[PDB]
Amino acid sequence: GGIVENVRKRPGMYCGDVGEYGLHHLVYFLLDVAYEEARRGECRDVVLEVGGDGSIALFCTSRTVTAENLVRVATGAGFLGRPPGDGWGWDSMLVVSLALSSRYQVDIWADGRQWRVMGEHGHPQGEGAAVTPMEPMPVSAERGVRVHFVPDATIFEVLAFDRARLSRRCNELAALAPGLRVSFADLQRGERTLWHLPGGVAQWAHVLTEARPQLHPEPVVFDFTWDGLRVQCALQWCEDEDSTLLSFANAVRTVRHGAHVKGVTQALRGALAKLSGETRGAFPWARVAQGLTAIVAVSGPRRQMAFAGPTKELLAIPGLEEAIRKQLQPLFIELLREHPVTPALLARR
Repeated sequence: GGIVENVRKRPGMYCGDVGEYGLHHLVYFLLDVAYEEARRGECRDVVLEVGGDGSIALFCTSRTVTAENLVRVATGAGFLGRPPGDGWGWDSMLVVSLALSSRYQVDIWADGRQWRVMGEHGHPQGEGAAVTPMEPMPVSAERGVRVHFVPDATIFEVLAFDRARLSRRCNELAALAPGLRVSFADLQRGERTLWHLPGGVAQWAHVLTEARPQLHPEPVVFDFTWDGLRVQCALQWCEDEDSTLLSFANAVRTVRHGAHVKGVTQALRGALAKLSGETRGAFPWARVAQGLTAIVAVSGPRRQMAFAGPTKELLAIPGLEEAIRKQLQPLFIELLREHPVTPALLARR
């Protein structure tokens, strides 16, 4: 109606397609909402639940969420930056997941009380009603919000979720928002997995390499902020041929990397060049990266995330690459002096 009806009219323009990719995107949009709250230090717990009936529920704890916030965002408030503002799911793709459901239920707990908004065919039914008495919060906290929905069977071509890929996205979210508790509840299996990775992408890099021969017992790690932007990085060398480079901007992957990654690789190639008394060309990235599992994640206000084009596959934030290189190059130099891996890398020229 305005926004919900616009989304329902051309669903693939908003969720990518109406096959298996777009179906899974409805869930990823919810997880992205929880990420943005966690990124801002406003969410400590996230639970994703898949039922046998093809429904999906996400619960998040909070100290700030309100029912008025949810009712507004449910009809499109804040969607695509309009208007600029703040709130749970504000400037998110939440309204797409809701618009493209045949039914939904949203519960908001706050102040010892609970409010519930029902949805049908993408639209909230009125402004909701109290739940009295209050039903138990999935994870007890000052406040919380649950969004439960069923992808609309008249819209989507397939309705079955791949549990494995949803669990993997949850694992990534725990890594990208270190300290965030993220759970995946497979109700059918009577199974629930909890990830809590206080070591972040460093802890994740260890995981990704645990069955490989690691050349050092702890990943090389950095975590710093530049101009409001947090940069987190982990590097782990093993003695094999394969190379892995995963990069993210606000916890969405940048499959063609960009300024965040180039800052790091330029800093490392440059640290090696200096240590060996050689030139950067002596250390091409293809050589340096042999046996490397590296992860580079930048995060910050959504408006500050700028890409080279509409695919959003390549990050391009002016000044970021040089800011990272300047921060990391001297740290890599000192760090690598007495690091187990350096002679081997130095011998790669």
